Amino acid sequence: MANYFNTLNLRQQLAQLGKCRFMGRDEFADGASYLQGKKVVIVGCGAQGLNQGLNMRDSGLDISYALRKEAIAEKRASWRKATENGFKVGTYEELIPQADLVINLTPDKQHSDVVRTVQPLMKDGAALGYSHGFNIVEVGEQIRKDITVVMVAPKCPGTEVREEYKRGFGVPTLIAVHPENDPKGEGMAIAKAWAAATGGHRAGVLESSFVAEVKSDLMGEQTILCGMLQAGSLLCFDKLVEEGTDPAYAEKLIQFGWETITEALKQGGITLMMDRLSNPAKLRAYALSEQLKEIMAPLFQKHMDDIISGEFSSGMMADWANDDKKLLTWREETGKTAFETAPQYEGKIGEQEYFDKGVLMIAMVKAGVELAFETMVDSGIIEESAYYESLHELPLIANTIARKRLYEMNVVISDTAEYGNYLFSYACVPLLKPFMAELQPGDLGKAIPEGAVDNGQLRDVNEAIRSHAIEQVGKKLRGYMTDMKRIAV
Amino acid sequence: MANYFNTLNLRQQLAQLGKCRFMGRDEFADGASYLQGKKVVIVGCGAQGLNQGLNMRDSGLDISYALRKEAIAEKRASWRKATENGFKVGTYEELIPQADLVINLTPDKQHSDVVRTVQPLMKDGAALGYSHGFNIVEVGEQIRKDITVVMVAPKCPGTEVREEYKRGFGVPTLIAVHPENDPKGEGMAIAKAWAAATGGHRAGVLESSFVAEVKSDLMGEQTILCGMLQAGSLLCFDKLVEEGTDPAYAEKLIQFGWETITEALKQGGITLMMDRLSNPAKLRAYALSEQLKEIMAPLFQKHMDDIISGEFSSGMMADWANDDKKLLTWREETGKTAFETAPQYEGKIGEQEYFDKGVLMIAMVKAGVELAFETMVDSGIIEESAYYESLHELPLIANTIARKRLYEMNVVISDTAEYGNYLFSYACVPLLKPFMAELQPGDLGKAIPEGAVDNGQLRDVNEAIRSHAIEQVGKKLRGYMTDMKRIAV
Amino acid sequence: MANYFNTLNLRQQLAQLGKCRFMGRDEFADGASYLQGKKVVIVGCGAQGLNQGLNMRDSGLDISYALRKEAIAEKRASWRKATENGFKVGTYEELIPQADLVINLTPDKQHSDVVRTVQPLMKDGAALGYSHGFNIVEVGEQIRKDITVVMVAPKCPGTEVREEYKRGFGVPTLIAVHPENDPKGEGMAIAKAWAAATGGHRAGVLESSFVAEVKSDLMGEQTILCGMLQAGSLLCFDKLVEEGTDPAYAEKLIQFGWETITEALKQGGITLMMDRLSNPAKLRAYALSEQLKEIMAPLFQKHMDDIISGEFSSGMMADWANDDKKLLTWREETGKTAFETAPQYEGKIGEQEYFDKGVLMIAMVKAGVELAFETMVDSGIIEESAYYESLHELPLIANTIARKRLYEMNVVISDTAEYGNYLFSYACVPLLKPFMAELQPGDLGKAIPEGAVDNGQLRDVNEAIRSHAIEQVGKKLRGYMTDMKRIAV
Amino acid sequence: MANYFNTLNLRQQLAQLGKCRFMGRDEFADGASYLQGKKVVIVGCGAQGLNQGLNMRDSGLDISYALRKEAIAEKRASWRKATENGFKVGTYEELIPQADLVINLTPDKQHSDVVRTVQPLMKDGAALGYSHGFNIVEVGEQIRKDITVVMVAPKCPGTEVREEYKRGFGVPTLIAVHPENDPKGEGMAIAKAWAAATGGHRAGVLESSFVAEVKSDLMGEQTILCGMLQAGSLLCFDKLVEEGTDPAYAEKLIQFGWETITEALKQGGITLMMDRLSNPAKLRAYALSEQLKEIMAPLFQKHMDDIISGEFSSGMMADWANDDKKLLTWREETGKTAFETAPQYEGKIGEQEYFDKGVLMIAMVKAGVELAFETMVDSGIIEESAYYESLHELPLIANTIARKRLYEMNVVISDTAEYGNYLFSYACVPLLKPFMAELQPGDLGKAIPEGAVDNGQLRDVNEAIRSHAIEQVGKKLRGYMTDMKRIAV
Ligand SMILES: NC(=O)C1=CN([C@@H]2O[C@H](COP(=O)(O)OP(=O)(O)OC[C@H]3O[C@@H](n4cnc5c(N)ncnc54)[C@H](OP(=O)(O)O)[C@@H]3O)[C@@H](O)[C@H]2O)C=CC1
Ligand SMILES: [Mg+2]
Ligand SMILES: [Mg+2]
Ligand SMILES: [Mg+2]
Ligand SMILES: [Mg+2]
Ligand SMILES: [Mg+2]
Ligand SMILES: [Mg+2]
Ligand SMILES: [Mg+2]
Ligand SMILES: [Mg+2]
Repeated sequence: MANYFNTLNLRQQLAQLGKCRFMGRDEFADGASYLQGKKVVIVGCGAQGLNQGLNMRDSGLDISYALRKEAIAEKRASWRKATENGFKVGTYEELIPQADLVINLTPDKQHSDVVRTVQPLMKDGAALGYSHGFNIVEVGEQIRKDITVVMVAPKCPGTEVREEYKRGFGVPTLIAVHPENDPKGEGMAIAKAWAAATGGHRAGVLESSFVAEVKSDLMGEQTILCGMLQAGSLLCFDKLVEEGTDPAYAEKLIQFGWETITEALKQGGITLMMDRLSNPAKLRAYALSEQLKEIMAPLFQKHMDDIISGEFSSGMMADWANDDKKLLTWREETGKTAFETAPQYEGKIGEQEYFDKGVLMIAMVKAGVELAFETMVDSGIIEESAYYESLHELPLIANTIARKRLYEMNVVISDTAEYGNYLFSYACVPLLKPFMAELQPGDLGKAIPEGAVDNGQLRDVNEAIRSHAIEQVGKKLRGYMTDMKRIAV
Repeated sequence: MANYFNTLNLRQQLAQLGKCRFMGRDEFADGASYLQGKKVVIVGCGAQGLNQGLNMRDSGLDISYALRKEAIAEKRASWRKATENGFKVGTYEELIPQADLVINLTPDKQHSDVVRTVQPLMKDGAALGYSHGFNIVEVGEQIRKDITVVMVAPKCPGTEVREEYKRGFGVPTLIAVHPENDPKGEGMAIAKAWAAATGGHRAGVLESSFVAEVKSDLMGEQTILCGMLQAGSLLCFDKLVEEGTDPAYAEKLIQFGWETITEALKQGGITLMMDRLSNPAKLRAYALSEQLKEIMAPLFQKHMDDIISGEFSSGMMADWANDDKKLLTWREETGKTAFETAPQYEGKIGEQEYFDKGVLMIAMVKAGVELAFETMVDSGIIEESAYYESLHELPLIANTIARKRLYEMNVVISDTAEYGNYLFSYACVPLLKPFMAELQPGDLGKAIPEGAVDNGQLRDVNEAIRSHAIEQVGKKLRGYMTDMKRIAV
Repeated sequence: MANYFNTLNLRQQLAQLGKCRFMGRDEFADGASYLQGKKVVIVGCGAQGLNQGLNMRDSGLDISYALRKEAIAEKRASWRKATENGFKVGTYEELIPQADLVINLTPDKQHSDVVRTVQPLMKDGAALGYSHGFNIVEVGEQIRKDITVVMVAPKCPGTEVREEYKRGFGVPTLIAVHPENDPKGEGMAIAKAWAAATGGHRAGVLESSFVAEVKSDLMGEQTILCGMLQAGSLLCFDKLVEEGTDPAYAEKLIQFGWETITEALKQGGITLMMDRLSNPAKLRAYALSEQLKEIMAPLFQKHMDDIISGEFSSGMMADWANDDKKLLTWREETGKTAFETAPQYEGKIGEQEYFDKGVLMIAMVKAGVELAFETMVDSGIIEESAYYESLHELPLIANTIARKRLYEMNVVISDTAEYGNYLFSYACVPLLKPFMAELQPGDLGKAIPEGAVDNGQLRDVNEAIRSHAIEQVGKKLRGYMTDMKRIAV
Repeated sequence: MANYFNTLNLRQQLAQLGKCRFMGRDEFADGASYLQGKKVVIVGCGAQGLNQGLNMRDSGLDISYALRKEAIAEKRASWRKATENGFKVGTYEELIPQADLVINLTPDKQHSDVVRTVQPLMKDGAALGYSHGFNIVEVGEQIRKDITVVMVAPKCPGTEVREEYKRGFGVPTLIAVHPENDPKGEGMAIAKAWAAATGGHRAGVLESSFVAEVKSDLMGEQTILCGMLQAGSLLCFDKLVEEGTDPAYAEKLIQFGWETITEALKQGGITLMMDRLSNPAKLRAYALSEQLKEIMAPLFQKHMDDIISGEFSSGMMADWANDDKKLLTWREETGKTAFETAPQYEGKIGEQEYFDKGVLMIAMVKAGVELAFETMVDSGIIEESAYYESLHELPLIANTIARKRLYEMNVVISDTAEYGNYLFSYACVPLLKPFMAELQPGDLGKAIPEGAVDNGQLRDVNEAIRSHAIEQVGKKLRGYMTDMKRIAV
């Protein structure tokens, strides 16, 4: 079971790495029709499985859920959810053999066990679907030649997928067809119909590839999404305490800061997030970010490089086979950090206060997101892909920390993201120690007084921020999506 | 002699009004060589005359000054300056008859008397140069058919055209050829060489026309440049005083405020000027500006329309023929004004304070500048011309007020600009009275406190500011010009 | 009843002349809804009236036809067509008083008589609709203040309007709202709904103005569409005969040539039409076109100028009031020309033969269409407008000539177009006499031998053709429309 | 010494492969001044060496030639040429030790022996220049760390770089700095001054890299430039003969056909080359080209992949070490070929006849050029590089065949290009056998008659031709270069 990406030569790798194309609304004229009157069987009934299923049934598709025998006998939540929503439910043996499309909506770490049990039961020329590409790409799962393999990957959790669909809208979605498995050349038609049936074509669909989705997803989560938020949380909390800030106040500042500042990010990219600062604070935030980018570039590059080479996934899967020893160890250490155990301040912290007292947090967001984006683009990944696996997802991850700290983040995300996070975090914390030691008053925990700044410098900083390539694609893609949302009224 | 613009039909008017083309560097490969070995004679040795002459001689041209006999006999400053700097000086009869190029650098109000005295002395196929097109366009001066008529109009005062040249640089420059007077088709060759001899091709040269230059200049100066600064100065000082501001402090606020805020405008357009405010102050300046634009639009449109139709210049020239009765009456009334007679505070007003306490002033600049620009573009004038006759020139006019108040502005500018100012200002002041009566705290004379603002609103305001056509063309032009500067130095 | 365009000042004229905006498909989300449950009454039941009505009824609107009392009593075709299609039919008195939208679909020359009879019967706040703007713009018809005046103008004859609608598609359409008559500000909503109900939003809708539609329509028909085709037909037929070509063969060459060559024009603009020639023939066609453009420019300019000034329509309406004396005289002379009376060749003329024997015809098409376009754009009209009133309409007019010669063209088109045609034709024929006298072998009636040409010249000619502004907007607009058609499948 | 490209990971490879930036004129403001007062020593006085040296001395640089002692003693042409032209000439020991810049202008196959002999003589911090990057990239030559390593690669033969310079012009030029050897960060300064001293900045200079230059050069030469011309020459001559064409006439058709059709390619890209055909012939060349591309794509991709992986150059260098056994065997077999031994017709073949009777040849140029370009761009090479190593260079290679057939091409080009050619050609010939067997009349050796073609099809073919990425970038680059020429002359 060799890593699939590694069986490809440079030209072949680039061809897939660079696959990303925001699709025309027109391209989905046939809607879900191609799948009408065919048997669609979802494996598992979890977050994505139930919610994609609800949407697809509403779109006219025949959906049923294949569960393990013991899931049915034990009345697992999956079986209860499926049956209470009036779906047909059965065993692999009763449902897989007739299925035209088998949709694998189980946790990624489990995909080998699932695919290997399900394939032999699938009829000739049936299609196998994934919502994430790790199994095909990193594991190198071999799919029987006559089977068509496709991906439809919503960029939101299942509940949002269902909710947006109900209100006549939907969620941005990525699609792909695995070229080793498109024997009848119907991959795209199946994927487009599946995507349309979940409502994706209402919000924007990107034609991509298993390889691009996987490589960019891993880079984003390891560096900016989880790695940086964890490293940043520990560094900043420790620094605040070390400089005399009340621990409970420091813990709340950090717990809710990322969420507050990334909400400006969600609304208008790095540009708006920086704009919420006073002018002198913006200039300082910009400079801190530049120093951060310079210090962290080799680390971000190492991560992209290991992701590309297969060294990342190979190393992690060795931990999987050794009972997640390293994961569990790092998770335990994480749960013992001062920030994770700190008491939480009780009084109010005003919205602007998170910005003004979090100059360094803003700079860490900017530096990490730009570095992740640049390093991906430098590795053959297209801007749009890099954007969706970095800046786009940041606010949601910030939300989890707000809910229940690093603990909540690390249980909400996949084992792959968690492991990825620790690998980065435990390198990045030591790395930034000298840097943290030289912070200046105003950098963290105290507002930098608004006031006069040099006209030229202000102009140059504003221009440097908004002209960053991630701000340009961001402004464009958010523009598309806003337009789509408006149309759906 | 009839207004020249009015002898043209719509198509012909449009062809002229819309002439404006930023010229390529390579169009000046010949430099000043077309004028080498030729006799260039400048009439009147004043601000433009001496300084353009200095540059042209340094560029290898043969430059002499033709003065009136009494100017020589009385040793006027013009005669002093020319002979001091080692130029040949003579009477019209001595120098004009052999002139290949006669450059008229006397005040615009005097052009008819100058042109009608110099024409009969000019040899066959000579050329007549202007640096402003009022005499040709509005007066309708008729120029002997064998004479070629061209314009080279630096966009900066004489002292600056000299010092930039000495620095190996130059000043943005407009050129034009009057199509009724180009019998050899050599107008453009003459104009380009004259412009290059002054150093304009080192900065940027625009191919324009007598008509576009005049109509846009008149509109910029009477609305945004002088009218709005005069109307705004009076309105704001009176309102500061009315609401309890110490008069001497109010007068300093207004006297130096325009210069301080437009320094930002100079460096980075309306964008940078607004960026200097706190976020809540910015949102409020933007709103005030929109209200202002709505209220002033009919007045601005009236001024453009009267400029287009010739009603403005005919009305003004009737005043010329009536011993400037209206001009002088308006000038006197301006001198008895509260702002013009107020004591001046000698104490300190910090740079940021002019922005923070001048929210309404900033809104007036934005509104006036945008409105003038829009109204011009709606009248067949190209963006670049509209930009150069409004936003570009505003910082210099603000500097005059900083020096010696409205008195200084009205004596520094031409009688045409001054009359235009009053005509506008005396209508705009009463027009805005209800508006001033409804100002809220923070609008003028007191800072609006920095703080939180809605994310979306801030994003949208920032986008609306920088996406304005005057901001887009301004960012482009300042770009070209900044690039050229780096080459030259 | 003063010409409306002439009551406007330059800025006001340009604002309307330049109104042209291909609209977003999204802008028509409400479809015909705004008119649902309102009373729509069409006046007349002719070509546009019946076919727009059929479409609008199918779209859910309440359509009825108001006829003159005697049209009903005499059982005119209008009454028969309306009733056989099951429409409600009545007198002005019975239908107008309750109408929410009265749609004037009578011949333009008749509009004063119609509007003046219908207005007094229209309730307060009702809307009056036109499909052509001549009445409002040139005649200056005054519409009661409370009435909303809008235009919806399909760019195809009624039958095509109905036919394209039936097959789920439609026809490119122009809309406008007369600013003197939009008291409730509902003009655009009414016009958009009317346009959508006829199917226009399926093919492309342009937001324009009465003034732009009228001025560009008149220029197109007078010069390239009818004027040039008539002048060209007479010049070429006479030249062929004069040089020995069999008259019957010459008459067929000319009768069917325009149609054949403009079919390439319809498919791919001037670019494709020229591409159908051999290389040497293309180079010659290009050169002839350049000479033509130079000879004809003053004439095309005169026509645009008279159209703009109101001199065209004023002069024509003086003929109207003098019983169309000049029209009838020119029409009679036209019917006596050699081409109009020539016998028609019986044998076959191959498709390529029309191209190869019609080098001069191709050059006349190119020169006339480019000149009409350039002259319109020079007069404040937007490219898209100029395109739709010139190149776009050429093939249809070529078709009429093919059917039944100049006679057919001049009876198919409005009296306004016919008069316009003669005014141009009778100037253009004499004008081109010297030019026709110097034609070379191959220019007309004989193929120019295919073969070698200079590489550079060929490149330059190809580039000069396809880079013409009319070829750029053409390629773009045909691209939009093709896309729209594809979507409608 | 290991292949340098292979020591890099994907990200690092991509950074190099994708380096290509057309440089601004202003980047060369300093001209050659960075090298003034320095000692420049060229090793080997051959085609590039003498001619670059002539330009550099004229540009004010201090140029001397370092020859082997035996070259001086034996009075080789190199020694003759240098002393004839008045240059200092010495041994390595005399000139190298004080050299600031040692420019290696010996044949690429000899670079290892040259570099390893010259390095030990070079003083500390000296610079080593190449004009092709094979030694650094593929051989992996290791250069003393204190030595700066740069490349200046004119895109034209030496005689042309000399004569363009004399004309005040120059030749498009690639520059690069090897990142493993830039200890003072002065590489770019050295490279830019050397390029300017040769006159490259007068035409156009691209900032590229050793890696991009090598990989693209190798790919262009073995597929389109030499391989395709050799495979095409043999295939076409044999098919002409097989089908009854007189052999001597067939050999002239092929010998001079490539040069004649690529003259059009030189002047205006594939666009102009296709335009020279009749419409029906054009449609057929286009179709043949598409079929060819489909058939050859795996072969082209194989060549790129082997070039990327190092398999090509390692395979070739094993042949170098085996006394060029494969090269010589392929060379000999090429000489016994029917085309190479055919008699030559002395009679006339008209220019247009090479196009008309060479439809297949034109299709082969189109297909090969596009395929090579596409395959390179798919491999991380930028369009501009891909353009300059294929289409740009094709006319010159065609000229060699016109002179003395495949014999002349294979002796004029390097051993690397020749070996690359054979490796490709001997696979492509048998590959295309079934294709040649199914040719239709008109495909080769006889004109396809001009005539009518479907309008839409012609439009679409013309669009597909000119919209190809190689045509778009080609039109842009030839534009820049044409503009620069006009300035210089
Ligand atoms: N034709 C075209 O290609 C296009 C035309 N248009 C516009 O559409 C409008 C209608 O044109 P079209 O359909 O050709 O018109 P028609 O010639 O087909 O109109 C026929 C109808 O108009 C009625 N009519 C004529 N004169 C009067 C009058 N004096 N009073 C009352 N009714 C009268 C006739 O009444 P009755 O039945 O009693 O005889 C008849 O019912 C025009 O403004 C035209 O410019 C717009 C786009 C394309
Ligand atoms: Mg992700
Ligand atoms: Mg993920
Ligand atoms: Mg001015
Ligand atoms: Mg002025
Ligand atoms: Mg028309
Ligand atoms: Mg018409
Ligand atoms: Mg090459
Ligand atoms: Mg080479």
